[PDB]
Amino acid sequence: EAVAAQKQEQKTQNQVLQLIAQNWKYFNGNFYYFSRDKKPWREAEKFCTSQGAHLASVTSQEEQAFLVQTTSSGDHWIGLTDQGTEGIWRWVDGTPFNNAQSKGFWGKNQPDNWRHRNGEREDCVHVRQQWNDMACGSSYPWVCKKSTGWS
Amino acid sequence: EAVAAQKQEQKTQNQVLQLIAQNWKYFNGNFYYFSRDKKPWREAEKFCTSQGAHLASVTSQEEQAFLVQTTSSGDHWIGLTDQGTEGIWRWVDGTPFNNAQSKGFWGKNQPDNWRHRNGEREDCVHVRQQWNDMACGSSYPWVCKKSTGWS
Amino acid sequence: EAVAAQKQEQKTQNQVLQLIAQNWKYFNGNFYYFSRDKKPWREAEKFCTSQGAHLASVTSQEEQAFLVQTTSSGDHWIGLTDQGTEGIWRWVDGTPFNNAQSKGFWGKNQPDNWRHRNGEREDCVHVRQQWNDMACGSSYPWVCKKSTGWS
Amino acid sequence: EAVAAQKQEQKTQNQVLQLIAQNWKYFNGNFYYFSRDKKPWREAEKFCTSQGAHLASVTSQEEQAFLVQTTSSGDHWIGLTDQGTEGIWRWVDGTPFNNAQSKGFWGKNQPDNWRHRNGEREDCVHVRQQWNDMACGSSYPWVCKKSTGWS
Amino acid sequence: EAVAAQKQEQKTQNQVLQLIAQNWKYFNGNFYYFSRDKKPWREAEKFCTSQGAHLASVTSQEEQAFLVQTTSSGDHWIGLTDQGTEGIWRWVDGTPFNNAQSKGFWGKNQPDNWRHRNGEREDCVHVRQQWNDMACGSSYPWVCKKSTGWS
Amino acid sequence: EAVAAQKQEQKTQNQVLQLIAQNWKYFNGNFYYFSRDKKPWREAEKFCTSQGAHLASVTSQEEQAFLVQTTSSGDHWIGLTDQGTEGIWRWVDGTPFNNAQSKGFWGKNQPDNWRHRNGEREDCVHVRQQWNDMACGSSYPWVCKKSTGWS
Ligand SMILES: [Ca+2]
Ligand SMILES: [Ca+2]
Ligand SMILES: [Ca+2]
Ligand SMILES: [Ca+2]
Ligand SMILES: [Ca+2]
Ligand SMILES: [Ca+2]
Ligand SMILES: [Ca+2]
Ligand SMILES: [Ca+2]
Ligand SMILES: [Ca+2]
Ligand SMILES: [Ca+2]
Ligand SMILES: [Ca+2]
Ligand SMILES: [Ca+2]
Repeated sequence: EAVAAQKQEQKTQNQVLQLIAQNWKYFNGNFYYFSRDKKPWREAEKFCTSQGAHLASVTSQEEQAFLVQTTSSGDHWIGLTDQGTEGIWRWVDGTPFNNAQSKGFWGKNQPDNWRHRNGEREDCVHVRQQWNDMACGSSYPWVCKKSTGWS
Repeated sequence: EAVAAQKQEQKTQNQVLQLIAQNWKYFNGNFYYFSRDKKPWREAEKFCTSQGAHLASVTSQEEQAFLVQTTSSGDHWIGLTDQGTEGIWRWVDGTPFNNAQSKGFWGKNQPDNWRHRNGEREDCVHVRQQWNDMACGSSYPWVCKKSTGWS
Repeated sequence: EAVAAQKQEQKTQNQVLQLIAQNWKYFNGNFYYFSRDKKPWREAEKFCTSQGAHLASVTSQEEQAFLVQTTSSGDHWIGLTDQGTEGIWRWVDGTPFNNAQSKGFWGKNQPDNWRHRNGEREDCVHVRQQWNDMACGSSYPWVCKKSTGWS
Repeated sequence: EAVAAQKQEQKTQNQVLQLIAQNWKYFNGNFYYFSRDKKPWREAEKFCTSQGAHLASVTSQEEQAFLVQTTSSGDHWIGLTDQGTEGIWRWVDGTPFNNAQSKGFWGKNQPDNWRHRNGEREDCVHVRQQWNDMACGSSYPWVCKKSTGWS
Repeated sequence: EAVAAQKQEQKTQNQVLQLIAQNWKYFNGNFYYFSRDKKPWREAEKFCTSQGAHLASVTSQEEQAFLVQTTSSGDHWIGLTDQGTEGIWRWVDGTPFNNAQSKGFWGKNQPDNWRHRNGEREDCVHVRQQWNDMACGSSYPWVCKKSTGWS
Repeated sequence: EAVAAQKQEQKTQNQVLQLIAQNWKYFNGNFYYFSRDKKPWREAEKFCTSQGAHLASVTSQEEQAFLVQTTSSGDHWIGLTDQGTEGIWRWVDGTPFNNAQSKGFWGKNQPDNWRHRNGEREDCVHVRQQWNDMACGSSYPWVCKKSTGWS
């Protein structure tokens, strides 16, 4: 009859306070953080990791709407990249990426892997209203994603 | 021409040095860290998060072997739990499971969800040679897993 | 001018990361791998070959110290055997050997070529603190050795 | 332009490979080596010097935890000693000590400067779980510490 | 009595079948594989290692004849290279080489260390009728060598 | 009684003989070595390490006089460098320095971080009569410093 479940849930109940108290927004199972600073892609991921998150992914399409309409009028990094090999893309969190449906989320003609002035290709993806591969060294803001068993 | 890919690599290169320099061991795409201290399940996860990792998962069975022979004669936390709801288990990183082999790796009669004296059920999993659900407040060592596009 | 090299170096520099990332230890020019599993002598060699190595040899005596103190309290296969002809021993990597120097490394009364209960002689050598010829079918751990032009 | 920094970074990037390839472990700025052999205090220091290091020091307390939990259940020399004059201790690397701190790391009643059977006092410090001054001629293992501008 | 030598021989007897079944040719103690594809020097070596071999060496001169007349009208990598230091050559398998009988095996004016159009020197050796150092990035076929106690 | 302190002192007494026998000069607690050859900054440091020393530092100003008048009419490396980040200087031995101090020891307009012809900045310091940051690849002589509990 000694139910310490109150304490267990209390611990989770507290964890989400720290998140929303730091302006993490909840959406369909995950917590998302839209950054206020702008940093490179690698530097952006080091942040999401420090906060136990990764650069957001897209398991669905309505998820992209949440981002886009939250980042409409804004370029925000995400967790896609084809560094290791120029051909294959892959999410940094672990999600395998359904190349099939991943179409439409790219710009009308994208990815292009454009050659930038400072001798860089494009191996990192950001979002304004559809994805665009970009030079990773460029300092954009970003969005982290975090999973929870909380609803 | 002017290819900073040398600079791009060099950076990833460096990232892996920091890992193995802190005794992260590589195995089939991911890096694993076997802790030297012992802490509760959440405290163990707060650590793996701090290092941009999560408590190891099992996408395969040969993966579990790697753990076992590195954790043989040792109980190590992992990222499984049926906390949110007592029935459903789920990995903390995101990996879906449930046959999904998800079997044989448990003890001969496990999980049992035993009722501990002070004063909790069992909602966290560790490994000695096969999984066992355990009271989360208990301070065991753990194993983190980290993804890379490096091989 | 245009000096790749780096790309060269970069390439060699990467090769050693994969090794130590898989827990290969460096010693006086060579890389050594001390196994975590236990397998027969041939199965141990099939592994060392797959990883571009062979079961360690002894060009020197200080080398044996490195092994012994790394495998102290442990029986580890090595690349010696007199299978082809029961009299002559020979290293599997290619190194020619001199029983002259190879003496002292054997037990006080060794090799013995003992007859085991199963119809095997002893044609394979392992180490605890000094060599002992052993039945090859027996599943001991092992040590591989790998050469490099890296220091 | 023509920037050899790569080459400069490649040089350092190589230096750390040589270290971890020989089982130097990184911790909060420094590299630490936990020996596999056991030797006297001076002989232990002659080694750390040969490898451009000195017998580990303790600028902090979290450092001692790193040592202790890597040497837990193990006696390891360190770079403290009161030879020159029996009263004052001093680190061999150069680090100044004698804080109101530096206490608590000792046994319940330590240092004692015990008189050993082979006419030796105790002028050297080792660690099992807290410091103890010891006869320097005694052959313990040791830990070296090395500094770097690498993180 | 119970003589498992039949099984021991059968295993060796089987090992050579897999080799010649894959077109490994025997010569004076060793097995040699002449590749059907063409790959760089490093890519070529990863193959020979995977197959428990190394890029062929020359312990003798009649060995070179076997290679040359098996590859007459063909450029084949071999296990020589002066990568580590531009001056010293060394075999990748381990064989030390007198570097005094080595003369005669080189082209009439070789090695030259020619500067190629792409920013590479020549640090790898192939054979047409006598050795020539070559740019390692160049995609030639190759020959592996494997040792055995079989005759 | 049986006081092996004679043997203990004799060992230290021997260490200093080896030093001055190799022309190490004593000054206010430390031993200094002024090299007879000239080598790069890194090559110079590898030496001081081999001799259980590091490139000299300056805890005081009267110390600098000893160096300057011992190296007057001579450029000698020291253990300062602003590698890692172009801004911060730091001693290679470990000494934190009186950045508030450390002025006056530099040239009238120094450091300058001049851009050298072979694409190098200046990240290493030598001394003629006052400090000057210099290209590390340049081969100057040097001075090592060594600590002792001997006076
Ligand atoms: Ca790309
Ligand atoms: Ca683009
Ligand atoms: Ca449960
Ligand atoms: Ca249980
Ligand atoms: Ca035998
Ligand atoms: Ca035997
Ligand atoms: Ca004392
Ligand atoms: Ca004592
Ligand atoms: Ca060459
Ligand atoms: Ca040529
Ligand atoms: Ca500088
Ligand atoms: Ca200057």
